[PDB]
Amino acid sequence: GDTFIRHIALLGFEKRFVPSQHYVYMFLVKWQDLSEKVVYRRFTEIYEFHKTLKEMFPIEAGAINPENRIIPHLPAPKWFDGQRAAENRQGTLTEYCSTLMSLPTKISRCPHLLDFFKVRPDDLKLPTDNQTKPETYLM
Repeated sequence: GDTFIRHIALLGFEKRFVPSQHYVYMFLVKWQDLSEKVVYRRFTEIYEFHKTLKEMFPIEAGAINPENRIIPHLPAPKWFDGQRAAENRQGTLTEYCSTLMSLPTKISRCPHLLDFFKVRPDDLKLPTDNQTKPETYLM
């Protein structure tokens, strides 16, 4: 078509400390030119992106007729301890991203989605403090 994403894989997550302590999920994004780029997104940013996508495509969100829903589900930020919930979260984000790429191309190649997964300055140059590195969890 143009510029678009061919594949989105979840590689794991990182525990960040700067500027504050939080988790980011690590995605490998394959583009139409076959480049593979790493980007990092917190769960709340993914969830907000999800809500924006549902608002754009109310038919596929099931907002008119719920049996017509094809946008994958994403459980709210429930901050839930134990790694059953953690195995559910990496698993549900993995499933979410794979299912996005099977949607009809009006959604899977929509510019809003492409823009969400484009590299940010801090995807290229991670924030550091001399007095503080992130813990990486590839799994």
